[PDB]
Amino acid sequence: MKGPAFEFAVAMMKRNASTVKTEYGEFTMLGIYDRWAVLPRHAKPGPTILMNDQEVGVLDAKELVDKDGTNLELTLLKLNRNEKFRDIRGFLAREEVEVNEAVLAINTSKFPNMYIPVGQVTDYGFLNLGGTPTKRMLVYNFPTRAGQCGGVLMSTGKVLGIHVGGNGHQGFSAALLRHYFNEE
Amino acid sequence: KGPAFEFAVAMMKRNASTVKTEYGEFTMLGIYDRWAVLPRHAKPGPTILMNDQEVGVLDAKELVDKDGTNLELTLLKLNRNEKFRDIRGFLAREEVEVNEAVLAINTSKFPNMYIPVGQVTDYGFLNLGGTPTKRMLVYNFPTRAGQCGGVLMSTGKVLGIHVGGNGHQGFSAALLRHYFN
Ligand SMILES: *[C@@H](CC(=O)OCC)[C@H](C[C@@H]1CCNC1=O)NC(=O)[C@@H](CC(=O)[C@@H](NC(=O)c1cc(C)on1)C(C)C)Cc1ccc(F)cc1
Ligand SMILES: *[C@@H](CC(=O)OCC)[C@H](C[C@@H]1CCNC1=O)NC(=O)[C@@H](CC(=O)[C@@H](NC(=O)c1cc(C)on1)C(C)C)Cc1ccc(F)cc1
Ligand SMILES: [Cl-]
Ligand SMILES: [Mg+2]
Ligand SMILES: [Mg+2]
Repeated sequence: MKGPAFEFAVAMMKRNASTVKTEYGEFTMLGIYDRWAVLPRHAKPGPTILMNDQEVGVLDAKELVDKDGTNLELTLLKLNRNEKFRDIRGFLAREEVEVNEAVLAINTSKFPNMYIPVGQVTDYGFLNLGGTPTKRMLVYNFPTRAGQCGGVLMSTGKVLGIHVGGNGHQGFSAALLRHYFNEE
Repeated sequence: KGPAFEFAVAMMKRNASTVKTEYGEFTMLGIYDRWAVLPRHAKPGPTILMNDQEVGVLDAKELVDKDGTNLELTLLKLNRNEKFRDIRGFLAREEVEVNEAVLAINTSKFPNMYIPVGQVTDYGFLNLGGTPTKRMLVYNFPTRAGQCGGVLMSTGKVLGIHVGGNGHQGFSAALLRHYFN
């Protein structure tokens, strides 16, 4: 609900977010640093994506799992483009973030530049999501809709995670942690 | 953009509802007492569905200027016991222009969504949906069906109500203080 959180969110989406289509559907994508970006794992990007209606090559993809192989529901993508993202790694936490007030930001054809005050975010942990055991889920209560996956969950100076699932009035993000961007 | 969003979220929580008529689903802003506003195109009947509940309409006034020109707003007096928080002090005497506005929507398609639409210009006259219409405010963003009744706001100001557009251009009817007496 906070002004500064929305101010932060809008600036973040303007600088680093895009609309991406894969063979599996349309998503919000967040650039992280250099040419590295993130999508929900179920976006299932191939060797070419559509980024703001433009064909972009994918040079590497990394589907994130924990040390025991459990799904984290995020895929990191290295893009064949010459433009670089603003390095936003400093806005990513070392561990799953909780906040009193978060904003979920969506950038797709269905929801072009929409911001939703989702209220409190709780570190929920384990969830069987779409039939897949998944960890490091953040939960929040708002009226969820199809097409919001990839939405960026934020608060002032904080990128918490990426929207990946939900049902009815409950939404879940995969926590977006800083160490995910280290080879190890 | 921050202060505009903060003002907008509080306004919607307190004064906005979702309304269904034969002509679709709308965001509806309550103004004071039992008086609310809808786009004229909503064409409310003697009853409306407000947050999924049947609510009687006691009076409906389709606003026109002194020469009968469409303003694209209908004021409705609702048969409800609850009074709206009085927000008339946030309404200007004339059409407002700002560098940064937020458009706020609350429907089943767009439940509690806020859009940074940037600059708002007093465009004036427009032939909208075939009807000559005045006091149009214009802003540039990717417009969508189901956003009518959306509340256009800036820091400490309610500017207008979304009534139309096409492609990447949206229009609000200016919400002027004198409309409410
Ligand atoms: C986003 C995907 C999308 O629409 O992109 C365009 C192709 C979508 C968002 C949810 C739909 C309804 N509300 C949402 O927030 N995500 C999905 O559809 C994932 C699957 C789910 O969310 C399931 N939900 C649950 O399992 C669930 C469990 C609980 C307690 O709450 N929800 C569906 C039954 C809706 C996609 C997905 C994610 C991860 C996977 F391993 C497989 C599939
Ligand atoms: C909201 C009402 C609704 O029922 O949802 C759509 C079915 C809707 C919003 C616009 C739809 C697309 N973009 C929008 O912002 N409003 C309308 O559909 C009105 C009609 C229009 O907006 C027309 N647009 C124009 O005439 C126009 C002209 C210019 C320069 O830019 N746009 C349509 C061609 C989209 C409803 C309306 C208003 C007044 C009337 F007299 C009749 C109908
Ligand atoms: Cl009545
Ligand atoms: Mg193909
Ligand atoms: Mg400007």
